[PDB]
Amino acid sequence: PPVYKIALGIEYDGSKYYGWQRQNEVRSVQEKLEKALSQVANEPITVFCAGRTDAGVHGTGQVVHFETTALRKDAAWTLGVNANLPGDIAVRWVKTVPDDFHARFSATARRYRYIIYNHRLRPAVLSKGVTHFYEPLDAERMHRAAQCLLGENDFTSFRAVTPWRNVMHINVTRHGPYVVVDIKANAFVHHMVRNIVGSLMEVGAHNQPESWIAELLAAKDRTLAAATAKAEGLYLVAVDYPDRYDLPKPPMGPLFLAD
Amino acid sequence: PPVYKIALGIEYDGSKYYGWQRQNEVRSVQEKLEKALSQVANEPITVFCAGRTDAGVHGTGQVVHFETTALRKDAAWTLGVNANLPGDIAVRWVKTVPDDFHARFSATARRYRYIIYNHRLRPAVLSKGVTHFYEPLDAERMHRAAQCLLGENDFTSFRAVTPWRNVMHINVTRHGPYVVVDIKANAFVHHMVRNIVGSLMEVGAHNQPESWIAELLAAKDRTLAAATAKAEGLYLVAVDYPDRYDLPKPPMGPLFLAD
RNA sequence: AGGUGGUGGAAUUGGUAGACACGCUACCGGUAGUUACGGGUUCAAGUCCCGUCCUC
RNA sequence: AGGUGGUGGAAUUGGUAGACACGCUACCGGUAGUUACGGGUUCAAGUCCCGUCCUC
Ligand SMILES: [K+]
Ligand SMILES: [K+]
Ligand SMILES: [K+]
Ligand SMILES: [K+]
Repeated sequence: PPVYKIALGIEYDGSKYYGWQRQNEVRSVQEKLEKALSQVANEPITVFCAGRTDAGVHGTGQVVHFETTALRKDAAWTLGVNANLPGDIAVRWVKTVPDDFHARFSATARRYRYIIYNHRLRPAVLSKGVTHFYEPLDAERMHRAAQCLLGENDFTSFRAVTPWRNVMHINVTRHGPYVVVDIKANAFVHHMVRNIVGSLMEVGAHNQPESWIAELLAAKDRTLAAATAKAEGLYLVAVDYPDRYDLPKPPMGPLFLAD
Repeated sequence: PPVYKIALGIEYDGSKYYGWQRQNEVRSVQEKLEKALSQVANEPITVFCAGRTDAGVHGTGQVVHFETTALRKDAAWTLGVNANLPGDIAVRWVKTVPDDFHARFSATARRYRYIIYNHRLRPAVLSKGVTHFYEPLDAERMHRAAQCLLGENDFTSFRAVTPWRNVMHINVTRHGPYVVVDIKANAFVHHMVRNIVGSLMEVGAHNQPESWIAELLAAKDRTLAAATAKAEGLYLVAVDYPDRYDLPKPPMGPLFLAD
């Protein structure tokens, strides 16, 4: 028998499942995906995702892979799949990927995106999927201050307690009344991202200094900075890989929000 | 007793209710809004909305009004309300509006917005709320051809069978992989909007002539043009009013999608 | 000057209260389990008045 | 050349089938109610093969 390895770019609005990973009781993405996906090969399939993203967390670039003895025409895998998939999980693309690949492992670096309302007045354009902030923010600052964590420092101050991850780019802008964050750090420590935002969103609305970003970073402490950033607003928009593999990689959303 | 009239800009993701208007059995916006809203004055309230928008139809500018003998500090009306409101209905603003006002009636002209995916691959960034199209579209055209219904003609060709409504602006663009439509016609005939899109979306993917827009318009027939446009993708982003009244009017979404 | 779940610690500074972190018991990363009292005003009270009983 | 709910009329041209329109019975704008047959291949068949029985 020939086992075929193929990773696929899946896309999923969180909001309603309890995160990625399984565990007999409730319901997860993987659960959903695993099942459907495997139903289409009669050989019970198990997926290997590249970012065990948890509850109320969205993805639009999450990519997974797996092996099988079954064979398709790139269709069951694309069109097929999300057909047996609940309208909040989709496939985006597929690729006959070389055995030496790994999703979690071949991975080289990630990129998340944080969204936020600001009207002072909870949105209705779907709750779960944005988190809105009250008191008025300041982009110029948000981004202004954050832009220095790219150094590389001890993020031990943002790990919910190797605290040496490498940041490549920060970026905090206000496309509309929303403010949008994005980062492409080599790797990530627990939440972080999230504890970053809070501890950055704080600076946004003032209440804290502009320079303060460098304080707690250097300070090197979690039990100092701002509260972890809600949840319903994270967007894993794509994980970076090597070009040997050559994945298909399209617009990372989460919506019009251009790459 | 002094009855107070006040209209308020409400915002609502459709998707899950069965439209605006009530009727003992199921569940509607108005139902939701009516209730909550009225709970906050102990005088059973009835709303008067300015666009009885139906099932799976979104609003982000829908505005309603009503009268009451109760009195507030602009808070129960804003913050209060959507607190007693399900996360898919929000208030956006309120205004102590002059008795001579009317929501449906004082209205002068409307503006809808249509969204669409195009990946060939159903999105997961919430279904209900977008409708995605298969075969690849053409904005340059979409908008190119539509731009002539602003004349005013017999739309009797788009009324699901006075078929003389006045169009002020059409507009069909591709902010991202989405294509986005918007129109500000004085008034509207049954669906229309919707039957327009289909009969315009057709031109988008070809299958029909570029000039064809003027054909059926002049043709003056419904049982000729393309199928009515899905549903889960309409966005009543604001209704235009007179400046005597002076409403507060903020960004019309539906998201970052800038005014 | 105040008092919130097994603690710390918050509440668009009248609005689904317990966010966010944290601790031990289970159980195949989860899910379960282990607003001081009495009134009052208001459409609503952790937050506002009258009180009893606490507290550095 | 084909055959789909009370009809017309479609199905990312193997994928939750009945979209979109339309007709009469109720009932305080709604909600209810009034894939030709037998097999086969495939993980899946309105759509693909073998068939019976229809059809301009
Ligand atoms: K206040
Ligand atoms: K045991
Ligand atoms: K095909
Ligand atoms: K009767």
